[PDB]
Amino acid sequence: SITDILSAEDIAAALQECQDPDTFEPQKFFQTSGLSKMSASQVKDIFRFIDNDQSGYLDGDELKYFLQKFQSDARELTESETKSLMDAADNDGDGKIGADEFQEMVHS
Ligand SMILES: [Ca+2]
Ligand SMILES: [Ca+2]
Ligand SMILES: [Ca+2]
Ligand SMILES: [Ca+2]
Repeated sequence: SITDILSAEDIAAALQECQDPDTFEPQKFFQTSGLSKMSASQVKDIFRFIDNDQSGYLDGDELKYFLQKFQSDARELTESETKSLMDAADNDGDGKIGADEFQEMVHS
Protein backbone atom coordinates (compact mmCIF):
# COMPACT_ATOMS: atom_id res chain seq x y z
CA SER A 1 0.00 0.00 0.00
CA ILE A 2 1.01 3.69 -0.28
CA THR A 3 1.22 3.46 3.47
CA ASP A 4 3.88 0.74 3.19
CA ILE A 5 6.06 3.15 1.16
CA LEU A 6 5.69 6.78 2.30
CA SER A 7 5.60 7.89 5.93
CA ALA A 8 2.18 9.01 7.17
CA GLU A 9 3.74 12.20 8.52
CA ASP A 10 5.20 13.18 5.15
CA ILE A 11 1.83 12.50 3.47
CA ALA A 12 0.12 14.68 6.14
CA ALA A 13 2.70 17.46 5.53
CA ALA A 14 2.16 17.29 1.75
CA LEU A 15 -1.62 17.63 2.10
CA GLN A 16 -1.24 20.45 4.61
CA GLU A 17 0.96 22.36 2.15
CA CYS A 18 -1.75 22.30 -0.56
CA GLN A 19 -4.87 22.69 1.65
CA ASP A 20 -6.16 25.84 -0.10
CA PRO A 21 -7.50 25.48 -3.66
CA ASP A 22 -5.06 26.24 -6.50
CA THR A 23 -1.98 25.80 -4.30
CA PHE A 24 -1.16 22.24 -5.43
CA GLU A 25 2.13 22.13 -7.35
CA PRO A 26 3.30 18.72 -8.56
CA GLN A 27 6.98 19.28 -7.73
CA LYS A 28 6.24 20.50 -4.20
CA PHE A 29 3.92 17.59 -3.48
CA PHE A 30 6.46 15.06 -4.74
CA GLN A 31 9.23 16.62 -2.60
CA THR A 32 7.27 17.05 0.64
CA SER A 33 5.64 13.62 0.44
CA GLY A 34 9.04 11.97 -0.11
CA LEU A 35 8.02 10.47 -3.48
CA SER A 36 10.90 12.22 -5.25
CA LYS A 37 13.42 10.27 -3.13
CA MET A 38 11.99 6.80 -3.86
CA SER A 39 13.40 4.14 -6.22
CA ALA A 40 11.75 3.33 -9.57
CA SER A 41 10.17 0.15 -8.13
CA GLN A 42 8.56 2.10 -5.26
CA VAL A 43 7.32 4.85 -7.57
CA LYS A 44 5.73 2.16 -9.80
CA ASP A 45 3.91 0.64 -6.78
CA ILE A 46 2.49 4.10 -6.01
CA PHE A 47 1.49 4.56 -9.69
CA ARG A 48 -0.48 1.28 -9.53
CA PHE A 49 -2.47 2.52 -6.50
CA ILE A 50 -3.35 5.79 -8.26
CA ASP A 51 -4.43 4.07 -11.51
CA ASN A 52 -7.89 3.26 -10.11
CA ASP A 53 -9.23 1.56 -13.27
CA GLN A 54 -6.03 -0.43 -13.98
CA SER A 55 -5.81 1.00 -17.50
CA GLY A 56 -2.04 1.49 -17.16
CA TYR A 57 -2.42 5.27 -17.42
CA LEU A 58 -3.64 8.10 -15.20
CA ASP A 59 -6.39 10.16 -16.85
CA GLY A 60 -9.82 11.66 -16.37
CA ASP A 61 -11.19 11.39 -12.86
CA GLU A 62 -7.96 9.80 -11.58
CA LEU A 63 -6.34 13.25 -11.66
CA LYS A 64 -9.24 14.97 -9.87
CA TYR A 65 -9.06 12.36 -7.12
CA PHE A 66 -5.26 12.19 -6.92
CA LEU A 67 -4.97 13.45 -3.31
CA GLN A 68 -7.80 11.15 -2.24
CA LYS A 69 -5.55 8.15 -2.84
CA PHE A 70 -3.26 9.47 -0.07
CA GLN A 71 -6.06 10.21 2.42
CA SER A 72 -9.66 9.47 1.47
CA ASP A 73 -10.94 12.76 3.00
CA ALA A 74 -8.54 14.99 1.02
CA ARG A 75 -9.96 17.63 -1.30
CA GLU A 76 -10.50 17.18 -5.02
CA LEU A 77 -7.97 18.92 -7.28
CA THR A 78 -9.36 21.89 -9.26
CA GLU A 79 -9.55 21.82 -13.08
CA SER A 80 -6.52 24.14 -13.12
CA GLU A 81 -4.56 21.78 -10.84
CA THR A 82 -5.40 18.72 -12.94
CA LYS A 83 -4.18 20.59 -16.04
CA SER A 84 -0.92 21.42 -14.18
CA LEU A 85 -0.39 17.74 -13.48
CA MET A 86 -0.94 16.81 -17.16
CA ASP A 87 1.30 19.67 -18.34
CA ALA A 88 4.04 18.47 -15.95
CA ALA A 89 3.92 14.87 -17.11
CA ASP A 90 2.70 14.34 -20.67
CA ASN A 91 5.45 14.00 -23.27
CA ASP A 92 3.70 12.03 -26.04
CA GLY A 93 0.57 14.14 -26.68
CA ASP A 94 -1.97 11.45 -25.72
CA GLY A 95 -3.54 13.33 -22.79
CA LYS A 96 -2.81 10.56 -20.23
CA ILE A 97 0.09 9.76 -17.89
CA GLY A 98 1.89 6.48 -18.50
CA ALA A 99 4.07 4.82 -15.83
CA ASP A 100 7.26 6.03 -17.61
CA GLU A 101 6.00 9.61 -17.67
CA PHE A 102 5.08 9.36 -13.99
CA GLN A 103 8.62 8.20 -13.10
CA GLU A 104 10.17 11.06 -15.10
CA MET A 105 7.90 13.65 -13.48
CA VAL A 106 8.46 12.45 -9.90
CA HIS A 107 12.25 12.51 -10.26
CA SER A 108 12.33 15.98 -11.90
CA1 LIG B 1 16.56 7.49 -3.31
CA1 LIG C 1 -6.38 4.72 -15.30
CA1 LIG D 1 -7.75 12.96 7.13
CA1 LIG E 1 1.24 10.52 -22.22
